[PDB]
Amino acid sequence: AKELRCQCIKTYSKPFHPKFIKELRVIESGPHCANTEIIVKLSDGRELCLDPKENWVQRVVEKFLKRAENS
Amino acid sequence: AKELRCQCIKTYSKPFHPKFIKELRVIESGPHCANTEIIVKLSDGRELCLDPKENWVQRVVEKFLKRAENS
Repeated sequence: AKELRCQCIKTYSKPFHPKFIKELRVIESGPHCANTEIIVKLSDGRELCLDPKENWVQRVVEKFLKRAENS
Repeated sequence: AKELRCQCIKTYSKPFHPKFIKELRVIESGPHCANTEIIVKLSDGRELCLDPKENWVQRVVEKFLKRAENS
């Protein structure tokens, strides 16, 4: 109608550990989103949506990279 | 038979600019891969596979994050 359709509207509100993260996803602002949404895939086979607006998200995510890079 | 099946075998060998990157993907070692494979999605609607083994990959990718975060 007049608004966009971001791939993820509601984000997560519970800090956790990359211990349950096997795949990370990131989608920059698009024709459906005027911002940034960091999507992720939990090993349990689930896909959640985090918000960079939270400091703990920048940490648990940075850790995933440090682990995926050290591997 | 005895080897694993990584999601991406052949990587890219041509440094480019995030200017053509709309979505980033990262999969840590799994039951199919004993390493790390940084997958990505070009705006043209294509999915390639980069290798962290290249320094330029760590740069064009770091830029994508700086842009997706600044947005």
